[PDB]
Amino acid sequence: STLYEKLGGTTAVDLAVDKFYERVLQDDRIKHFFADVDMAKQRAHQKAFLTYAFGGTDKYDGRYMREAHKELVENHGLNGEHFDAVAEDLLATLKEMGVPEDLIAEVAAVAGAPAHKRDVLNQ
Ligand code: HEM
Repeated sequence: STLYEKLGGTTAVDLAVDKFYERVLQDDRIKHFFADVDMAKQRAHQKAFLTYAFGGTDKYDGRYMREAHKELVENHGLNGEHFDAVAEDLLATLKEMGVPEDLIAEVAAVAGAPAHKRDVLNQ
């Protein structure tokens, strides 16, 4: 079974992403990164992306992480502390949802992988 399946499939990822962005938009460390972002589109992209990242689909139909975040890094100071806040807010959300700690560990490994971090941060 994939991580996506184990989490609860579409409805779990849908709820997690909704809740995650509710948390992010109240998080003073990072909320301003989203000030000019269409959140309906963002929510849809993230549901699709995490579905992919959790093994629910073979491909992500949207931008690569590096291009997606380039303008934040170059113009808005996006750094490692912001990255950790995002990972932390994602894990807090799953925890709140009652996700078992072994699956939170699996998500931690995806969100913290260098192939993710280096591209997001354009490092
Ligand atoms: C790392 C945990 C991480 C993931 C995963 C992620 C996902 C993601 C997606 C799927 C998009 C949309 C891509 C598309 O257009 O197809 C996207 C875009 C934005 N992100 Fe992100 N993102 C991750 C990391 C971070 C971090 C650390 C921040 C800032 C605190 C951040 C923020 C944003 C913003 C803002 C956008 C929209 C950019 C824009 O078009 O204005 N992400 N992210």
